[PDB]
Amino acid sequence: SVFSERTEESSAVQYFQFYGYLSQQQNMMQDYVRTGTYQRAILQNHTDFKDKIVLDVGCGSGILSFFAAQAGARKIYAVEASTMAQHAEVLVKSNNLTDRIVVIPGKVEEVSLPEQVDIIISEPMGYMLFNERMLESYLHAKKYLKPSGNMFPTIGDVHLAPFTDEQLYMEQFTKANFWYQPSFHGVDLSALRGAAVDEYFRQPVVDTFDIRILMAKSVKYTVNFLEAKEGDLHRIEIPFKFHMLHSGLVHGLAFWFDVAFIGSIMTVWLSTAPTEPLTHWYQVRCLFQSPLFAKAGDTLSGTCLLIANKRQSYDISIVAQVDQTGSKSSNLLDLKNPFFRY
Amino acid sequence: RSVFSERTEESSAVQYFQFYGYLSQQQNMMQDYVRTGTYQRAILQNHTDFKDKIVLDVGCGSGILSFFAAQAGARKIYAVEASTMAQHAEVLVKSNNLTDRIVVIPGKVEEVSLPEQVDIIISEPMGYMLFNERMLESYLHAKKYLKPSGNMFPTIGDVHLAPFTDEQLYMEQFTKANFWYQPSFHGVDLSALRGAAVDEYFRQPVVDTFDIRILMAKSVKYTVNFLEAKEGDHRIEIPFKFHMLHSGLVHGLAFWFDVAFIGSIMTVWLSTAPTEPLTHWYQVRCLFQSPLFAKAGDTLSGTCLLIANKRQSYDISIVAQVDQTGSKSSNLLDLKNPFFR
Amino acid sequence: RSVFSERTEESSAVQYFQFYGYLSQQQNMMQDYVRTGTYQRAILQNHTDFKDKIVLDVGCGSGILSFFAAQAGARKIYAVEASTMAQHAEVLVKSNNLTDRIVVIPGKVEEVSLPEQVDIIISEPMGYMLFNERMLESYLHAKKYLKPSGNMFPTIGDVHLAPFTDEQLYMEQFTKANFWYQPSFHGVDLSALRGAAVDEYFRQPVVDTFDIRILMAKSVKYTVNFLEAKEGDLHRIEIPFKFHMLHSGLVHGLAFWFDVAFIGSIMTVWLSTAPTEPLTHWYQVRCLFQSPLFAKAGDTLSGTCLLIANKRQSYDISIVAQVDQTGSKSSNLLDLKNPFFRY
Amino acid sequence: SVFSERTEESSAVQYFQFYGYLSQQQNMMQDYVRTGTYQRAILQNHTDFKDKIVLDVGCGSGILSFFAAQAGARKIYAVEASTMAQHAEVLVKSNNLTDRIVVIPGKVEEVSLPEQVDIIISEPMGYMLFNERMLESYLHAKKYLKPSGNMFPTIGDVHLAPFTDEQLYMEQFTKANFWYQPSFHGVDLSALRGAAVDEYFRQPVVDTFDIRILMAKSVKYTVNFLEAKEGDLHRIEIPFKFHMLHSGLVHGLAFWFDVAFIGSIMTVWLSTAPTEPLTHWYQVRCLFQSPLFAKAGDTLSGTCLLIANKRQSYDISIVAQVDQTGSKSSNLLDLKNPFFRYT
Ligand SMILES: Nc1nc(=O)n(CCOc2ccc(Br)cc2)cc1CNCC[C@H]1O[C@@H](n2cnc3c(N)ncnc32)[C@H](O)[C@@H]1O
Ligand SMILES: Nc1nc(=O)n(CCOc2ccc(Br)cc2)cc1CNCC[C@H]1O[C@@H](n2cnc3c(N)ncnc32)[C@H](O)[C@@H]1O
Ligand SMILES: Nc1ncnc2c1ncn2[C@@H]1O[C@H](CSCC[C@H](N)C(=O)O)[C@@H](O)[C@H]1O
Ligand SMILES: Nc1ncnc2c1ncn2[C@@H]1O[C@H](CSCC[C@H](N)C(=O)O)[C@@H](O)[C@H]1O
Repeated sequence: SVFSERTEESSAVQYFQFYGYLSQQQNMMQDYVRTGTYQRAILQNHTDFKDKIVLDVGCGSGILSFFAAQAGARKIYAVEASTMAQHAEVLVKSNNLTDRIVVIPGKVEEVSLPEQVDIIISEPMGYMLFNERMLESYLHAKKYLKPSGNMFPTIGDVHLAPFTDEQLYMEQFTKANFWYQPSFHGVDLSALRGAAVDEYFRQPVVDTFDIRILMAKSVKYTVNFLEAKEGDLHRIEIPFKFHMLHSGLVHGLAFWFDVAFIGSIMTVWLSTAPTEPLTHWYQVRCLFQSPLFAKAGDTLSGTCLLIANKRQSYDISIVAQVDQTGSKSSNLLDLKNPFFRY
Repeated sequence: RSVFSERTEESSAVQYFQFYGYLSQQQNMMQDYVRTGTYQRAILQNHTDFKDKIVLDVGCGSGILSFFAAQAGARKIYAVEASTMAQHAEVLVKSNNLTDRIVVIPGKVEEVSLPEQVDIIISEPMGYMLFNERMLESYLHAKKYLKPSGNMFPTIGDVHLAPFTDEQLYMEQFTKANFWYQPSFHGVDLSALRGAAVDEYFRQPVVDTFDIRILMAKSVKYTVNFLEAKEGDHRIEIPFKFHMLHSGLVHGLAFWFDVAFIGSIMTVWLSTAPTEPLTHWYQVRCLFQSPLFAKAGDTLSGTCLLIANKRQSYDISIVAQVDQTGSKSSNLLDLKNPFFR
Repeated sequence: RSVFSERTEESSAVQYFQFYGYLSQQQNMMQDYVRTGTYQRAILQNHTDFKDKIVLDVGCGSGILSFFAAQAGARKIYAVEASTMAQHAEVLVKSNNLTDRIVVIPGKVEEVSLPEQVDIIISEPMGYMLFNERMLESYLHAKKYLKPSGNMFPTIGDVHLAPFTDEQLYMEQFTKANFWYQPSFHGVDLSALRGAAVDEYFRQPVVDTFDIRILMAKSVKYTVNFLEAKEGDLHRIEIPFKFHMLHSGLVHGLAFWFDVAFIGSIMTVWLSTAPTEPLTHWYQVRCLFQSPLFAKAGDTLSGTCLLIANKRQSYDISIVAQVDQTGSKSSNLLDLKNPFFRY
Repeated sequence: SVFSERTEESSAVQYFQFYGYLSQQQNMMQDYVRTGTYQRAILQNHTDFKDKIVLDVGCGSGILSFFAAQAGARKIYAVEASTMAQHAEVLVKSNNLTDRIVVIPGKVEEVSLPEQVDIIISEPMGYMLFNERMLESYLHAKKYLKPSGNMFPTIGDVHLAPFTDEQLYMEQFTKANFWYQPSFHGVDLSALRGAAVDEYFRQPVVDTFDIRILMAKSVKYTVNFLEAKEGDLHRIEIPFKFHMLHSGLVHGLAFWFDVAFIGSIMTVWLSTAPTEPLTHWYQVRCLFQSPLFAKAGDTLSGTCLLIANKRQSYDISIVAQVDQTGSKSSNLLDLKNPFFRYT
């Protein structure tokens, strides 16, 4: 299938084992902002669901399918690849909705769906929006979408901003300097210090932070799910030019994302920005290998290049320079193995 | 085709050896001062067991235990490591000018060739509850390289079990499961999934420490002798009979382990008991879905059954009974999915 | 047949009036100084509503409220009491030299024959949650004896309800029911009865007091005007509510208290059982949800508290509450006759 | 029926409503001395149950019937008059025992059994053994017992002993002296002080105590449940002659009870004595109206007369005198309404 061709089997085994736990579904469901916003986006746009045919890509426990049912959908196809599909079926029966929701166990790239649908709903966002590569599954499902059907969410915006965090940068060396000693129980460890530094700097940091560390207005990269093809997500080239609002040392780039549900009645936004209540996506920070000094009014330009890999994630190549001075740095990070600092 | 790959799902082995490829994770184990200092003491204080000997280090990681064997006078040390950490170990061997004593051998101990038989095997193969990760079986397998009267460091392993009371922990886990009792979560009746949620949460062994006053009986001991055991020794049946010292609710069983290095100069013990300074193994508690009441003087009897699985862990079955009343508790746990409290 | 007997199971009534025959229970009410001092102040400070008037005391107990009416100058006081406490009231009337003014009439107010119409009725008919015991219906029934110009002391009653958070109370009740989850109690599997046990323990309203900081929204008020209400008005009591949540968290149930006002010609005097006021022997009352509701500050919590009178001198309570922003609902049935006295 | 003729309807309704609560069944089941001793008595005498026919009088949740099944019984008829019969039936089904336990809802005086039984099991003991009058239902059930059938429990012993407790005695007057004041909010309450004293003294005290308050060795009255008839329990006369071990003031008589399960293999005892761990029966104390001084070596002689009443309890009359001086005291008590003093 399309999925097997792009995914290492060992990655997929761990991935769907993770989503097979009720405790993991619960942690998503108890994200009030996440769950409440999906509900309002569906219910408040009821004319997008009443008497419609719906596809739910990666339905988990089924919660979003039940919302589409609350909004009056005539028939909902709920596709789920993990063993959570058996629990969703239990809930469809116990909620007396077997006439309106059919759970289809399997990957959306592999199952057979009988008819075209009016609207696709899904929650395919990962860290920095793109982690997990589920957005490609969501776009792949548009083979089942009628012309002039809709997508919920309709667009995804990933945001990037430069930050200063002296304590985060210095902490990498505090940890790595464990190895910089001549007699750890009699052993000189210091030949491994550089390798330890490199290992730490390749990890994106998942945690949150005070918005006062941000040094410029973010730059936005928009994916329009109604128009994009899954091939568009294999190599994501994000140019940036930041107009610095504050003077100081820039230690890296911070990432968050928004999605918008563009319905016939209204548009509803779900934001994971650090100005908004915290979600289970937190935010993501990638360090430069060396800080760059920038003055307020300088411009910080470069590119963030996301290169998809077969571990359902991306290699992150960042390059940046202060235009008015020529100072430049870079880094290359492995998004599959972030450091959870929160 | 090897013993390892026959008993191990590929996906599990990938994550396992990737985890141990991180320098940060070697640092974490190395900074366990009780663990690292105790291993050094067991080896240096039994220096006569290493002096001019041939050594095998099973799963050497950064190489730290091989360096201890070199300090103790070993003539040659084969340091076997299957993760990419083997490359970092070789860097340290060169930088410490021990290329004449420590020889790194990349690969699984079930698959590599050694030039000669060895006088003693060293390893740190203990996981949570002693047996997690199934590395003890690699340690035992390595005895194919051991001369007839060779030694093993560690030599024996003791698992300890004991009933405990802890209402707070019980209700902390019940409360999480109660989420799946709601008849109307955003309008959706979840309650049909409530038994499946209880089952899932209570299958998680709880890893953390606790005050010793929560133990309701003296612990029962189960001993594995690494000089004698075979790696097939896969299905572990631990019977127990506790003489209760206090009355109250028995919420589950607590587990810890000790290993002893039985050297020619002295026996050195590394203990993870709750009476001892904390280690990165902490302790493990397996909860009952429903607590049993017993009084002082009663006997609590049963069996802890550990079945090894292909994910490098164990399926745990605990059945316990208050002999005086016939009150019985039967519980299942997945040592692969612990809850780190 | 009497109106009382037609609405009351004999077994309930026998136990009810036996309870009130004990001097120790009269002492308990009398030693509630907020209650007794507030009644005395309502009567004496509105003495012109009693001077040279004819008074009916409904359910007089030991007679204390009739003595207050006599202190305020009432010409004649008919003190009606159905328990055996009536005989002790007669003793106090004689020993306080008030035989010319206080006339004990033993029996139910629905069944006695009163000698004449009265200017004012006094009573203490409030139970837990105001409505327990159904004695408000006897109070209203007694208006058959009230002159057109007449007054009622108390004159109105306000019931207050508000959402609360209290995980400890919830866990306490849930832990008791968990006994019936056991798969092997002395070798017996009890767990088929777990749902029945939860239902039973959560049917009990909790009578005790609490810190006002557990309250998550301003209370909603429901008023009964004793001058205007008819007996039959209290057979079905429907209290709608819409709360504006002031705090985020779990709503474990609704809290209840009540105030009564004595609206006299000189002043209005209030007796409050609110948790902001000194404790009384009515305490406060909390009805738990089997399933707590999560709400955010600014959300609305809406629904209905419905009280249906029953033949055991109490009410079957149904509470349905819903968080409007999410459609999360909780439905609960409670048996007001049999509370859990937690204090 | 025999039951309805001896029981006021109102008492019966309240009584079986009480036992219809799972929480009350849980209270009894959690009494570990009670429940464990019954289980030991049945299981350790397994030859009295193996392949036998059993009747469980007042089975409640069914717990004792499950113990009989554990001991090998072929058939158990489990009779229960409260709505708890519905819950027991649920447990019989969920424990896969419908082929061996037959729940029969109703009063044992009124249901029909399809055959005679080898052994009757029951827990009919109330406060100081006799409260609730359920021993009569247990004895009534012998109409279903085969000749040389057995009873578990087989005998019951009530123990009586004189006690000294100055603080318990004085406490009655502290409470009653609430009424001895001339102006409680303007009212002279004093005329009711005597009636308040009398009311307190009529209540047996349920709580526990230190065994050193006991002034003489106990006297024992035995009911043999194999031989006794219902009528024997309507008038229970217990004479006593205490030989005083300590000098001091005797303030009343203390009561407790033991039962014995006299099986083919061994006899097992369940004791509620103050020398044994506490049960939910505690102990019971009946004050004298006036204390009696006795010296060590004196004799305290008298009678405790228990008269059954139609509220499922007893009127207690106690008369006692110190033989060497003639000093005499008495008291009349209502066992139905004890004072629960325990904390
Ligand atoms: N809601 C969330 N909560 C979170 O915590 N995160 C962060 C998780 O970050 C991780 C990082 C590394 C690893 Br490794 C694992 C997680 C992300 C989301 C959004 N994702 C919704 C997932 C549902 O979609 C299903 N699903 C996926 N692909 C499918 C397909 N092709 N066909 C069919 N069903 C498919 C999958 O089984 C699950 O039910
Ligand atoms: N003041 C209070 N303080 C409290 O704490 N509570 C808590 C109640 O707790 C209870 C516990 C168990 C049971 Br069961 C019942 C209640 C309640 C009240 C209000 N109750 C005053 C009743 C007086 O009025 C009499 N009475 C009633 N109906 C009559 C009629 N129809 N005709 C004539 N006399 C009638 C009744 O005999 C008694 O003297
Ligand atoms: N079958 C096997 N063959 C070779 N190495 C193995 C193995 N199974 C596990 N290992 C390795 O054994 C190590 C266990 S951690 C112990 C590290 C080191 N000996 C120290 O004390 O610091 C890991 O590095 C893991 O990669
Ligand atoms: N005449 C009668 N007929 C049937 N049941 C009766 C009865 N009189 C009392 N009972 C019942 O007897 C029980 C006594 S309590 C004992 C309950 C249970 N056998 C146990 O040991 O735990 C109550 O449940 C009560 O409802």
